[PDB]
Amino acid sequence: NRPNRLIVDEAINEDNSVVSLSQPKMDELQLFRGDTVLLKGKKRREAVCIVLSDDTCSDEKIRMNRVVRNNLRVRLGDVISIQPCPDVKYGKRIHVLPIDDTVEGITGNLFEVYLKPYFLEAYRPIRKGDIFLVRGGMRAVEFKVVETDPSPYCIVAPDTVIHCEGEPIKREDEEESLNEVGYDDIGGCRKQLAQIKEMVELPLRHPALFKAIGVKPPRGILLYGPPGTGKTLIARAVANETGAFFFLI
Amino acid sequence: NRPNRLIVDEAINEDNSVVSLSQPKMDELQLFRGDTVLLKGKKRREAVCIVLSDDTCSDEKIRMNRVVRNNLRVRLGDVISIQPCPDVKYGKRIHVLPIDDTVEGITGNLFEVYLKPYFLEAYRPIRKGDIFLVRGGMRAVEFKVVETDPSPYCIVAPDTVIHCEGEPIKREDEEESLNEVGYDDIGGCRKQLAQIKEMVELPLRHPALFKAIGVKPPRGILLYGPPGTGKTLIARAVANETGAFFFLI
Ligand SMILES: Nc1ncnc2c1ncn2[C@@H]1O[C@H](COP(=O)(O)OP(=O)(O)O)[C@@H](O)[C@H]1O
Ligand SMILES: Nc1ncnc2c1ncn2[C@@H]1O[C@H](COP(=O)(O)OP(=O)(O)O)[C@@H](O)[C@H]1O
Repeated sequence: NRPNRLIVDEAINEDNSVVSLSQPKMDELQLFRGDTVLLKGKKRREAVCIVLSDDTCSDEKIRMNRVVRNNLRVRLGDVISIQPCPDVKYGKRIHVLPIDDTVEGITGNLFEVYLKPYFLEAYRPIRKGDIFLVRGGMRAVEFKVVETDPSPYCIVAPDTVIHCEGEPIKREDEEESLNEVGYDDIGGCRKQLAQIKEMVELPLRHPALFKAIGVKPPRGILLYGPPGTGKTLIARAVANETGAFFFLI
Repeated sequence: NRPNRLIVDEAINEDNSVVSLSQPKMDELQLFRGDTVLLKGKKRREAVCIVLSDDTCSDEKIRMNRVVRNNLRVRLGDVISIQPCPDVKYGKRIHVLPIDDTVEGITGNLFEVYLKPYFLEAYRPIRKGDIFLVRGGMRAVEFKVVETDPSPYCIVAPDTVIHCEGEPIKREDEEESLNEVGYDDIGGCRKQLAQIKEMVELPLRHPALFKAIGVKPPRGILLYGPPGTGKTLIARAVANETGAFFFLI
């Protein structure tokens, strides 16, 4: 019924700001791919990402990762209004600051240890006011973008100068840290975890609905397995990805 | 990269002030052997020792013992700046006082019971301001050198007169006593102990590094074996040789 067409999903393929979108319809939004696209968040936030094709993606939903999801303050199973517009405009020398408690990881040059490989050939569109994650050297850290000269967004190429700061600042507490564990930090591809998803979807992602309708949601759940098999991950990473408050007895 | 070339290591061969140094390069420092050499400590301290050759020493590191190590306030795995200079100048009648609580071991003549065999044919170079250990008669004790006429150091021969004092004085508490147990006081040549070395090297000899890098050092370690097999030695002698504070529950 003229519905937008966007659902949010975990993305198994491993990418910084890349999206899958269904082949059974490519003509409704009609994006050739690699074309800069809108993403509508909450509260007044938006994001920009690159799109690729998957035979094994659903006609239903959209593979996207944890850095895009946290920026938008979208969650799994959520829906974000989306719109294609193809256009993108280049930008300069994007500017960068440490975010939150994390820092001290880099001594001296910090764009040699971090930036060069990731902005290399990627054309990763990078926004004012978002956080992203660079991995390497046995540590991960995130660089906020406070000031970008062109706006609202800029595609990046290595024709531009390199400005440096490197001084930390406290990130807002309302934000959900990217080190707090979530679905991707749980490995094993057991698929059993998908079973806990079906149980905790409605009760703790949709509280008000159960006062409307008589049904019985499950009160308890036992995880069992020998020690070290990830039982505390599952709870931490269900509570983190659904926004519920995790307690610990 | 023009590195000095000195590393500090346990020395299994049994010697008062003798050092092994690698054959794969003898030409870089170029010491024929038996030649007085510098050793650079910390804080402003230095030492002098005699050098010998080992097929089974590494090109990497340097066999030296616990009396030299405590003087320098070097530790195992540490590195001390070193320099050859061949020269040595003779000295007189070196002067000697008891050190720390230990004493009362010798009644009357104390250089008959102690000195004569060890300064005999050795040419042991002996420093102002260091402690060394003489063994015999079911006890061990150490004689500080407060006053030596020639300086900075003197090689000794038995053409000189013998002065005696024998009255104790408190040794500085900051010092690490030579009776406190360490690697050599652990016997058995199990080589298993080498395994505990690999575990406790980085965590407790290099604390600041683990706040820089994400890794998990081991929190607990179980030693097990029937009683009397040296389990309390291992802990005492890991804590003593690494400088960590030993607690006891
Ligand atoms: N299946 C898994 N996938 C990814 N990481 C795991 C897995 N199992 C364990 N880990 C890692 O090892 C630890 C497992 O300990 P824990 O979460 O206490 O498991 P349990 O609750 O079963 O004792 C976690 O900190 C996690 O980082
Ligand atoms: N392998 C060994 N090498 C040298 N000395 C040992 C050894 N095992 C025991 N000893 C000596 O005997 C005692 C062993 O007792 P202890 O250290 O309490 O061992 P455990 O902790 O296994 O009971 C130590 O005081 C030590 O002096």
